[PDB]
Amino acid sequence: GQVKVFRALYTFEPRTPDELYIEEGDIIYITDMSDTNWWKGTSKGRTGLIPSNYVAEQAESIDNPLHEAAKRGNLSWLRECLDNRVGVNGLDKAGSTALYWACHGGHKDIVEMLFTQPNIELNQQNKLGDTALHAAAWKGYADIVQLLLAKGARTDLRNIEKKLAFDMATNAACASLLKKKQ
Repeated sequence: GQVKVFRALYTFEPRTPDELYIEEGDIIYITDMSDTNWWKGTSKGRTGLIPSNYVAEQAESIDNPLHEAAKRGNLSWLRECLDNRVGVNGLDKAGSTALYWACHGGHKDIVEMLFTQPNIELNQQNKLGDTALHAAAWKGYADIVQLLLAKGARTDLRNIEKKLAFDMATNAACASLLKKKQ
């Protein structure tokens, strides 16, 4: 089963010892949804049981928690998402990955962190045909471009306007990193 993420809107006090305690605003990671009434989840490092009904009514489904953490420069939450086995290669409504957003925003920590994850897809293209590397070049982040290249990002992929990551760069250091040696 795939992990689903929520935010607690209200507080839940456990009635048994196997039940999970959750405060308003806390983030909940649901790992097992097989039972009708009782879900298994993690919240603030602890693992317990939580009624599907509390989740449906007093909590809030977050569709792309990893993407969201990346966009906002939230290293901690991203780290928490990854520790709770949220998929690194999940695509948002625009076809972008968490890596795409972290590069798009120039967050070196978040980028380097996603790099330590198994199976991280560097070359995913979104609906507009952009890779993470297109975005880092466009936005002029030379260090992110370097890091993408070092990790082996593809430089041959073309977006919907037929433009390479190179054709996106206007910053001189990015342009230089992405042109072919002679």
